[PDB]
Amino acid sequence: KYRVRKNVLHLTDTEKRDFVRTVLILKEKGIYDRYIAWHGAAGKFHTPPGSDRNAAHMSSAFLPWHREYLLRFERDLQSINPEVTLPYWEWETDAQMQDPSQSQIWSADFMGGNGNPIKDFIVDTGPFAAGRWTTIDEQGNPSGGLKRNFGATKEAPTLPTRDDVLNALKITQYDTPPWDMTSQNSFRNQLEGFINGPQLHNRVHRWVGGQMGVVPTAPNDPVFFLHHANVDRIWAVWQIIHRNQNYQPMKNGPFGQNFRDPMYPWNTTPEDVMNHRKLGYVYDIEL
Amino acid sequence: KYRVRKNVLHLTDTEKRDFVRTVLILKEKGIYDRYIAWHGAAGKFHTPPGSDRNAAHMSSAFLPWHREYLLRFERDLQSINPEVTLPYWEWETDAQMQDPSQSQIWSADFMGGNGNPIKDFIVDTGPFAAGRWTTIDEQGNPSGGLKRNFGATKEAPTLPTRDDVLNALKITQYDTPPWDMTSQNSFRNQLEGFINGPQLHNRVHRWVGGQMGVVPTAPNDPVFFLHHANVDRIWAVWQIIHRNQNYQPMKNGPFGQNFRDPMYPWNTTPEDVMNHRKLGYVYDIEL
Ligand SMILES: O=C(c1ccc([N+](=O)[O-])cc1[N+](=O)[O-])N1CCN(Cc2ccc(F)cc2)CC1
Ligand SMILES: [Cu+2]
Ligand SMILES: [Cu+2]
Ligand SMILES: [Cu+2]
Ligand SMILES: [Cu+2]
Repeated sequence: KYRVRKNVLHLTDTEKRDFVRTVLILKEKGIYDRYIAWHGAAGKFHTPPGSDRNAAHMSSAFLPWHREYLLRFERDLQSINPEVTLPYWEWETDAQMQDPSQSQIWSADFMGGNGNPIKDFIVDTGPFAAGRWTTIDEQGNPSGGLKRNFGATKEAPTLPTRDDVLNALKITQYDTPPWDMTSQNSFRNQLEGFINGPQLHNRVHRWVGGQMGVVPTAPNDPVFFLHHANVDRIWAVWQIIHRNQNYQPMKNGPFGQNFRDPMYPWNTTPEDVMNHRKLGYVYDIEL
Repeated sequence: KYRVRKNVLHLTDTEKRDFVRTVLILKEKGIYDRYIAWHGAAGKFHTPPGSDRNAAHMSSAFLPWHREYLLRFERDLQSINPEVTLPYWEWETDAQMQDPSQSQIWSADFMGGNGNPIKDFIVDTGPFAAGRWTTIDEQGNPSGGLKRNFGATKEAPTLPTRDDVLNALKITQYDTPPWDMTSQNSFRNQLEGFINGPQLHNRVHRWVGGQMGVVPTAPNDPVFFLHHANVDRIWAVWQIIHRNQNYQPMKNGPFGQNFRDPMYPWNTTPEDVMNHRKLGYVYDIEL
C-alpha cells in the first residue's frame, strides 16, 4: 500500500527516464529474459493436458498469474532502483482518439512508435528499437528485433473503450464453469476478452501487433507490462466493487486453477495474490 | 543428514511399492507434469540467447540445477508419504552385468522392463506401462505411451562402467571455460558426458532410449529421477573427496551459470544447493 503505481500519462520526464533505464538494465543482466521464458512456458503448460486451458491463459488463473508475474517483475526493478514502480497503460482512454498511435506512451523517450512498413514492421524508434533491444523467438532463440503494427487487423481495428471496461465491471461472478474460453457471465473471461472476442485484453494484444500479437513472444515488448498493469488495475477495481465476491473455482476445478493451487511455473497460489494491497502496492486512482 | 537416499538394489519390496505408489499419486494430482514442464522449459532457456548452453544442460549449472530439481521432487513425494525417499540407480554396477535389462530395477514391481519391438517399443510391463501411465510430447501435448529400447544405439550400446565414474572422480576442476559441451578437464562436462561422448550421464539417456533418449521428454520415464539421483550422488562423492573445491564459474560466466545466479525456472542459485547435507538429505553410502 506504500508503492504507488501511476498512469503512464501521469508520469514525469524523470520518471519515464528512470523506468526505461531500469528495464534496459534488467535486460542487460539477463533477468528480463526469464520473464519472457516464464510466460512462454506457462502458455504451453495445459491444465489438464489435452485441454485448451493453460497456467496463464484461457482459464481462471489468468488474472492471478499475471498479477504474480508483474509483482516479481516490479521487485526486480526496485532491486536496481527502489524508487521505480510499474506504470500502467490506460488504453481505454487512448481509444477515445481516432488514432491512438498519437498517444504519449509511443513517444521516442518511452516505448517508441509504430513499426516500419519498410522493415517488415520492425520498430526503429525509441529505446527498444532494433539495435538497442534484442528479442527472442518462440523457441528461445534471437529473432532480430521488436515489431509493431497498430490496428492492421480486421478482428481488432480499434482499442477497447471505457464503456467496454465499465460493462465488464458489471459482472458479478469472477468466473464460471467450465473455467475456460466459453465461460459465460464471467468477469475473468470478459476481461480476458473471449466473449465475442477479441475484446479488452485480447484486443489490445491484437491491436499492437508484432510480438504482442502472439502469446509466447508478447513480453518481448516492454509495453506488455504496462498493458497488464492496466488489466491488473481493472481487476483490482472489480475486487473493490464486489468486495463480497471472491475467486473461482475454490475447488473441483482443474489443477492449477483452484484457489489454493500452485500456479506454474511457480508455487504461488491465487490466494497469495488475491489482495494487491497485501502485496505492497496500490494504484494511483485508489488515492 | 537424516533422509537417506538408498540404492535401488538395497530397497525392500515394500519400499519399491511405496515409491511407485507415491509417484502415481503425484501423477494423478497433476504435480508430476510440473516437473516434465520445468525440465523442458529449462532446456529452451539459453544462457545467453544464441549459444548452445541452456539453464539445465551443456553448461556449468547442469549439476546444481538437477539437484534442486530432485530436491523439489523428493519434497513433493514426502507430502504424500514422509517415509518415501528418492532412490538412485547405480547403473555403473548394472554395467558389470551380462544383461543389464535383467536388473531388478526393471522388474514389474518397480520400473517395468524393456519395450516391445512388436508395439514400436512401447513398455507393456510394470506400473508405468501403456494404459496405466500417460506421457506428453515436446510441446506439452499428450503422446502415446512410455517407450524404451535398451542399447539399440551404436553410440551407446553399453552402460557406463565404474572405471568411467572413477576416472571422472579424478578430475580436479569442477568446470572450465567456455563452460559448455567442449569444456576440457572439467568434472561437470565429464560427468555430463560430452568428453568423447556419449559417456556417463548422456550415455545412460541414449542407452535407455524412448522418451529418455530425448531431453525435453526424458522425465516422462520415472527412471529419469533414479538416474539423476545417481548423478547427484557421484557429484556428492566428488564434493566429499574434493572438499576444498567449489563451483565454477564463480563469476564472469553466462548469466544463469555463475555461483550466485538464479537457475531458471527458479530463484534457486547453485550455492543454495552446493551442500547436499545442508539440504537435509544423505546417500546411504555416506553411512
Ligand atoms: O489475439 C488474441 C486471441 C484472440 C482470440 C483467441 N481465440 O479465440 O483462441 C485467441 C487469442 N490468443 O492469441 O490467445 N490474443 C492476443 C495475443 N495474446 C497473447 C498474450 C496474451 C496475454 C499475455 F499476457 C501475453 C500474450 C493472447 C490473446
Ligand atoms: Cu500472458
Ligand atoms: Cu496479455
Ligand atoms: Cu535434464
Ligand atoms: Cu539427464
